[PDB]
Amino acid sequence: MVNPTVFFDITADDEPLGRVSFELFADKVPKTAENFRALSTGEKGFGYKGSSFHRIIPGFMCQGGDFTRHNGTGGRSIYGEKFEDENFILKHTGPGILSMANAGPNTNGSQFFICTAKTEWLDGKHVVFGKVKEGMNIVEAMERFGSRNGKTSKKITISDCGQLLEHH
Repeated sequence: MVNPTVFFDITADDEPLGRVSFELFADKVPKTAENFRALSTGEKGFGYKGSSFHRIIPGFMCQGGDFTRHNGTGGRSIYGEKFEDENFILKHTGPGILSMANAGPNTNGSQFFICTAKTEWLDGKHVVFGKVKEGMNIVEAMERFGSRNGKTSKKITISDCGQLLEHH
């Protein structure tokens, strides 16, 4: 199967920045890809729509996915519990990598980050499961609203999200 594609429409203080899309590596990490895909469509009645990037570190990453507590303490998977690290096949090779945030081994929920640089020191600690396809310049624009402690100077929000059913 061709890997699935998700999109996020991003706003900064409610003004549209545009659309970011991701390839999800379901051919390598199917359980991790499916959790992020389902949270992006809203088909379970909860998920990423309306949530924000609560920690943005210029030069390194944009972290989001905490749709329950909005601060790095919340979020939940589609599996009813935190789930295992599926594998570490893929590495943090450069800008655009999409990887799971976690609280240590086998604690995946819904939080994730988008790298804005190669972050090889995260290899083997976070499951890499996708990569930006379109919209890397929007992630670079997002990164500019961050700060050394991750606090954002504008609210960076997933105003809409879903799956792209065709890939062209």
